[PDB]
Amino acid sequence: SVFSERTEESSAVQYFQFYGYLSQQQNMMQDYVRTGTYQRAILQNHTDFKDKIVLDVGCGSGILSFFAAQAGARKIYAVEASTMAQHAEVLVKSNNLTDRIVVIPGKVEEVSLPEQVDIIISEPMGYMLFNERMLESYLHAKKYLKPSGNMFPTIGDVHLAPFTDEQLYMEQFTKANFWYQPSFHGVDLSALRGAAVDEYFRQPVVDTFDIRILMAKSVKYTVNFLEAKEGDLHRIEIPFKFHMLHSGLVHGLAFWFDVAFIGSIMTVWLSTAPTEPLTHWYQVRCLFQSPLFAKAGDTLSGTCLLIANKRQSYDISIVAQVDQTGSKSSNLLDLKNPFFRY
Amino acid sequence: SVFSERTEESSAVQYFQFYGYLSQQQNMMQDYVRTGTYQRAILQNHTDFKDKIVLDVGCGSGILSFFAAQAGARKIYAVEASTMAQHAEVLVKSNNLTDRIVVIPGKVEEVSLPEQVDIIISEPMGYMLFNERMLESYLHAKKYLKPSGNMFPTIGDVHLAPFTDEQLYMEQFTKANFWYQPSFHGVDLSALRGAAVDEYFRQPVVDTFDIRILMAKSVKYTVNFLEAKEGDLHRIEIPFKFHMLHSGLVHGLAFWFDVAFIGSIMTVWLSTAPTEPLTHWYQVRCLFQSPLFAKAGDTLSGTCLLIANKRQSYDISIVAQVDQTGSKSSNLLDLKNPFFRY
Ligand SMILES: Nc1ncnc2c1ncn2[C@@H]1O[C@H](CN(CCCNc2ccccn2)CC[C@H](N)C(=O)O)[C@@H](O)[C@H]1O
Ligand SMILES: Nc1ncnc2c1ncn2[C@@H]1O[C@H](CN(CCCNc2ccccn2)CC[C@H](N)C(=O)O)[C@@H](O)[C@H]1O
Repeated sequence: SVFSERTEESSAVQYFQFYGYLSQQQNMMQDYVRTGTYQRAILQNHTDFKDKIVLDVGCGSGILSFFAAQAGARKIYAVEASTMAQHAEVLVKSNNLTDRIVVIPGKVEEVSLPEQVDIIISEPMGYMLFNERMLESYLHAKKYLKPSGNMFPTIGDVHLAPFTDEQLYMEQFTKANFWYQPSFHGVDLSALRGAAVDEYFRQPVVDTFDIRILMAKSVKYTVNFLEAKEGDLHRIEIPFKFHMLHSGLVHGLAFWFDVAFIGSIMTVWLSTAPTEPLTHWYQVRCLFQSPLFAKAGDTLSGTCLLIANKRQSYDISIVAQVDQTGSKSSNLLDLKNPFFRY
Repeated sequence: SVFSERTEESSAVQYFQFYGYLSQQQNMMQDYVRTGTYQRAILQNHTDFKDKIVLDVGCGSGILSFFAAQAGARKIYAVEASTMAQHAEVLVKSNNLTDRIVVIPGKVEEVSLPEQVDIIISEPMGYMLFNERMLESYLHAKKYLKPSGNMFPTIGDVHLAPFTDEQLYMEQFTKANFWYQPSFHGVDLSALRGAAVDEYFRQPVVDTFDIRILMAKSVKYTVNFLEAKEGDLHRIEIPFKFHMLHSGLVHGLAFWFDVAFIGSIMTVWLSTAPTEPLTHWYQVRCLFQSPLFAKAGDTLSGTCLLIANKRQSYDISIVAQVDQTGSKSSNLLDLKNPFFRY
């Protein structure tokens, strides 16, 4: 299938094993912004579910299918590839909804559905939106979507902005400088310093931060899920031109995302911005190995390039430049191995 | 080879991926009990290394080979299966030891050595000693050992003791009681509470504790690495009869280990006991499903049976009983998926 065609088997095993655990499900359900926002988007747009056929892609514990049933769906097919599917079936029986919610075990790329659906619901967003590469499964599920069917979420906005954070930079730099040691128990480690710094600087930093560290207004990059094809997510190129509002050192770029549920009654937004209550997606910063100095009024321009890999993640290229001085920075980051600083 | 026949390939991929990172190596090197004890055991037994042939099994960064070089080894073969081997080679060159230390990439079960060795060194201990199943690679490397050759470490002692920890025991039900809710956003979750409880009790708990919670002297189970076969580790049966030193409720068993480097000059001990400074092995606790009351002077008897699996770990089966009252408890735990509580 398309899933095994883009996924190393060891990565898939670890991934689905991880999501089979009830403790993980408990952790995600306790993100109240996330669960309450999903419920609000589905229930306040009840007309998009009343007597309709719905597909829930990666239903996990099944919570979104319960929301869809509460809003009046006639039938919901809930597709889930991990052993969580078994737990989801247990809940469907204990809540007396077997006439409404049909759990289908398997990958959405591999299963067979009996009919086309009026609406697709899912929670396919990983860190930085794109990590885990579940957006591609979500878009693949459009083969089951009737013409003029809807998607929940409907669109995704990624935000990027340059930041300054000397304490974060020094934390990572001093960790790497352990390898500057010429006599660690009598041994010279310093030939590996460059390797160690590379290793540490490829790790995107998952945590939250004050918005005072941002040095420019965010640039926005939009994926419309009603219109994107899976192959659009293999290579994601985000050009950027920042107009610097503060002078100082740019230590890297900060990423967050909002998704929008564009319903017939209202549009509901779920935001992981640092100006909004905290979610289990936090925010993500990519550090430059060498920061760039900039003056207020300067322009920081460049490209953020995401290349999908077979470990369900992305290789990140950030190339950036201060136009007024020609100072340049090039960075390669490994989204699969984040540093959870929370 | 022997390694691929006892190991699912998906597990081996994750294992070697994990040890490929410089940050893990750094974390291990910063454990001063571990590094300083290995150095001291090798250097203080210099006549066991002077002009000798040494094999280093799972050399990682190379640090123990450098210790063997400090002590005067004529030739050191350093075998390493992860990408860490490439960093090890860089260190061998930058420390001017290319004529004495030969890095061999690959699994010790698969590579070829050019000659027999006088002494084997390694750090094959995982949590509870046996986790990761690296001791079997250690023992397998005795195919390369000369008659009357030595092993460093030479012996391993696993210790078991019963403990009381009412807060730890209760934490499991408090976590699982998140599911005991009839209307989580409209959904009755209660039918999964039992499953959640079962899930939390299969997890051994990796952390430290005050020694006041131990209710008896430890029972010791010894593996003599000079005389053990690989097959001795496939099924590890540890009988116990504890003589209770304190009265109270027994919540489970606590595990730690010591190893001994028995050299010609002296024996050096590396201990992970809770009475000793803390190491990155911490300690391990396995809960009983039901606590057992015991009075001081009673005997708590039973068996801890460790069964090797293909995930490089062990299924742990614990049966215990208070002899004077007939009260019985068991548990079954999966050592590959511990809960890091520290
Ligand atoms: N090809 C596929 N076919 C079928 N099923 C798939 C496929 N791929 C993945 N799955 C499942 O989709 C579930 C993913 N979860 C979302 C995880 C969100 N990730 C985050 C969140 C915050 C921070 C970081 N990461 C769904 C949530 C669900 N609505 C619920 O409420 O539980 C997991 O069960 C996965 O196994
Ligand atoms: N069949 C095999 N063939 C070849 N190589 C193998 C095989 N199997 C494993 N390896 C390597 O052995 C290394 C293991 N490390 C020890 C790490 C375990 N320590 C802990 C501590 C706490 C909790 C868990 N674990 C050696 C450290 C070395 N002395 C140094 O100085 O770094 C890793 O590089 C492994 O890839």
